[PDB]
Amino acid sequence: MFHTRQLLVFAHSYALVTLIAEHLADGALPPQLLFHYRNLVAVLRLVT
Amino acid sequence: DYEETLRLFKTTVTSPNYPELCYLVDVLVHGNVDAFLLIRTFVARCIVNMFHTRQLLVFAHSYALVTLIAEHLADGALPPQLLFHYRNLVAVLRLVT
Repeated sequence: MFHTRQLLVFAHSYALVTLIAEHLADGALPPQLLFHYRNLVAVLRLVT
Repeated sequence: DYEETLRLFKTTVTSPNYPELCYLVDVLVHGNVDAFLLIRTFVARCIVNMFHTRQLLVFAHSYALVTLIAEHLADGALPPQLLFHYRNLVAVLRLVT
């Protein structure tokens, strides 16, 4: 979906974003797509 | 100007996916030069693989490994970009002192 529609998917839920950041980080995704979810987590920590 | 190396240092150190193998190799080398030299090629392969598939430096958590990589891993088999990040780390250590 990032390559065809140009959007990061599963963003609508906290659980999918957090699980993608945590468990899809040992490979699996290209680094940029991973970094987007890690950045969403970092935004939440920043707000804290 | 060492702020790009320090941005990569920040991302590496604060990243939650930092590989567990680095702590093991850190405790297994514990500052020995000859231990690092015996593990040398393994270390370079880990650095390249984690820079390209993750996006973070490797062994940057520990002073000993950073210094050993800066000094002994400067022949080659490590691309000059990674090597210069490690050089800039030791140069920041030298600047502060």
